[PDB]
Amino acid sequence: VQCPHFCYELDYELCPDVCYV
Repeated sequence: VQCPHFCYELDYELCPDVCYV
């Protein structure tokens, strides 16, 4: 995924939705 690691440590969607969905 084109999304950095910290997004998945702080699992809540502070990063854009593309990371998770």
